[PDB]
Amino acid sequence: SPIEEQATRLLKEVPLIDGHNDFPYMIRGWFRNDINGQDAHLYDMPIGQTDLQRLQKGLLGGQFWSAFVPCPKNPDKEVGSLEALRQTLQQLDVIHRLIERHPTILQFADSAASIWSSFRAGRVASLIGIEGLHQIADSVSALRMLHRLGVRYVTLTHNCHNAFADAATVSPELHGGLSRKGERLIRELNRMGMMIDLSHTSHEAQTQALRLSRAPVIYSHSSIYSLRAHARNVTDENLHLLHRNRGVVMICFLRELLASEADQATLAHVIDHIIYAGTRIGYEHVGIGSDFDGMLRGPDGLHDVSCYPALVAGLLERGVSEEDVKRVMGLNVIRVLEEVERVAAELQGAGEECLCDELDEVWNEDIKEQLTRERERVRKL
Amino acid sequence: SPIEEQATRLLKEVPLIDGHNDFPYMIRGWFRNDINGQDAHLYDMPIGQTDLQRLQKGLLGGQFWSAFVPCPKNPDKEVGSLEALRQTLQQLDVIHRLIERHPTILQFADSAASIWSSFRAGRVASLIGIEGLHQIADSVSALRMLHRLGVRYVTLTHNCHNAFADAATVSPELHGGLSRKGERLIRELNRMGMMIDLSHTSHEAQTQALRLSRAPVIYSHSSIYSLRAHARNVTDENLHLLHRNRGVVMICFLRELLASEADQATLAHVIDHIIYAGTRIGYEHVGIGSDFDGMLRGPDGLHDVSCYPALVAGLLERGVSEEDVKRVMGLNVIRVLEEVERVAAELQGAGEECLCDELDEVWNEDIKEQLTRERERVRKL
Ligand SMILES: [Cl-]
Ligand SMILES: [Cl-]
Ligand SMILES: [Cl-]
Ligand SMILES: [Cl-]
Ligand SMILES: [Cl-]
Ligand SMILES: [Cl-]
Ligand SMILES: [Mn+2]
Ligand SMILES: [Mn+2]
Ligand SMILES: [Mn+2]
Ligand SMILES: [Mn+2]
Repeated sequence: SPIEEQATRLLKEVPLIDGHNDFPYMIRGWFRNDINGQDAHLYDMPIGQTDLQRLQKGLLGGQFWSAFVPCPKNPDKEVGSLEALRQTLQQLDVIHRLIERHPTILQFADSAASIWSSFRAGRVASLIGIEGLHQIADSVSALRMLHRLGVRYVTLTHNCHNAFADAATVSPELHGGLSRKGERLIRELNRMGMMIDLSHTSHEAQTQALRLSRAPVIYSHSSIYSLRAHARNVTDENLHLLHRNRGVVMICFLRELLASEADQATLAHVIDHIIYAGTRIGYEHVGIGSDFDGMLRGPDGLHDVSCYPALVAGLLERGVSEEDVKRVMGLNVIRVLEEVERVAAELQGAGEECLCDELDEVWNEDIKEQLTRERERVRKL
Repeated sequence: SPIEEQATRLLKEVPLIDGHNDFPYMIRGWFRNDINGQDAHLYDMPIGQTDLQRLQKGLLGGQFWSAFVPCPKNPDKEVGSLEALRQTLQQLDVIHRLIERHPTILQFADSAASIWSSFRAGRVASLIGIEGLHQIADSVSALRMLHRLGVRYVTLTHNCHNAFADAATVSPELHGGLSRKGERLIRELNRMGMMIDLSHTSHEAQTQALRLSRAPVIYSHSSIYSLRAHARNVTDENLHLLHRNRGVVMICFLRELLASEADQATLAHVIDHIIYAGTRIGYEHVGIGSDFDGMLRGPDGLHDVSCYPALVAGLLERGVSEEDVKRVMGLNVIRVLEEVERVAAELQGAGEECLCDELDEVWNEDIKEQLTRERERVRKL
């Protein structure tokens, strides 16, 4: 078919970069992060919507792999919060090991340049995002270390309120958008060069974040509220504020977010959502954010990671231009990452102060006096 | 003076690389890791044996900065262990910020090549080590992420027994050397390319580690048992096993480890310890491991980081050759790091299996059956 031949050409010319895939959590569920001698299964998985053979088959150019861990359920909130931090390091560890053990397929990327170099070499650009600020255990120091471990976006919440922002699905509201700590964290996220992800956050938290952020943000996996009213989808108000922000809405394949009856959801519905956003806020502010492996079953025609060529072909069939399809595929999210890094370099170049954690005093006045007395003795020498 | 002129030449030709300095913990004590607008104090500190002016003055070529946090004291052992992990990320964070905010003085290094490039550029090669396996919260995943954050040695214990090994200063013995987990961790440390540090560990733990390790190890800050009997010093038995291991003993300036009466300890005593080791196991297996800022007061003549030229001059005065002084200064620890990286590349190249954490099951049989049923449905399409 001419249209399928065109879709294949686009997928080789420009990387399709998906905003969110939970394959690392499936590895934790199935293998418990022990992938030694499991290549036969990693290439052909007995569960889930992602494996390394189907990943090649769908011609995906890049992927933000999710380092998600669940919201803490422990009655002791200090334990649960700290447990989430350790689990985050476990998920970052298995992602890095997955990439390093399969270097012909996957190549780690943390920038626009590293995405392109991976794509030129014929590998899936493998980026990392965490899904919720519960994962950092109220530590901005930990967050900067997660950035150093390769995390390039942070979803502000998952399905739980945290100290920084409100989640969409939980009620009643705690902060009513962002907290004062949340507002201050937006500045730090912009300064360090971390992409803000507004998926899973409340409508009011999106509005506040979209006005406050000095860099473009993303929705890593959210769809359109006007087509399907859901707390997880993006309102027309926030779509416009995303345009002013210069951000990108990466459209989700979650059936609940595409149709009132989940079993009615299709590839056509995903294309409707992409075209709605592209028509109203321009095709330079729309992306693809599957949420593959964050669901049991996908829409008809988008059952797994092998189905991306049907999405590219489907967009071309509806009359979206090649250049606009290339934008939706990956150029837009590359631009956002590039601009986030530019803003960070600008703010770091200007010598902006970093956000520090509130630490306990480890020395009393007796120890501090001993140290100052000792220093003075050394000055006498 | 001719000898001081010779010492200055050696310090410009070859980097003096110190094995252990706790300046990052002094920053946590004094500033609580908030160094914004504190450059005047960071260059001229009101406390401690390290600041950026005195660091330049002593002509130090490189430094393993300690990311130490105390042994957990919480009655709830799960909380205390997880707290230590978060505190470790705080200390790694402040070390990276200290380096990044002072790029004319400090440059991050994690390899032999990066040490030399830093030294050619006229900067202190800034490496990182953690002091105790209590810092990883029983997580090998976390340990691999610490390696990715720039940690290049791990002291197996501090002043507390952990799940892997026995500390020197604590009695009674728990494991009687290394545990079974400890033995297995030695293989993983060798595989990932992490230097094993045997300072603070028991004599029996040293003996077992020195026989088991496939890469050379270090003592980041330990002195000689035969000259001064202390649990923290290295016995003649372990000195010989260090020779077979190809490791390096980096001699400590702790007054308690140099003399029976601490107030009698001197620069001359440090030189006696270096010459003892150099005479008996060769000058290619001896280094300098101050432990500056791990003590209130240092020996007479080694009061702070500005005093390294007196140590180099003192060694030359005693009849140690230029080439052997250059070895003790830094070439030896560079060799150990280089060999640790070579062994890791060899084992990783051969496809050796990594040590994985014991994780809980997150899915029950009902969820796993749903996933396999779903996968089969996709295979039918
Ligand atoms: Cl290009
Ligand atoms: Cl699921
Ligand atoms: Cl704290
Ligand atoms: Cl060289
Ligand atoms: Cl102290
Ligand atoms: Cl666990
Ligand atoms: Mn997810
Ligand atoms: Mn999600
Ligand atoms: Mn120390
Ligand atoms: Mn110590």
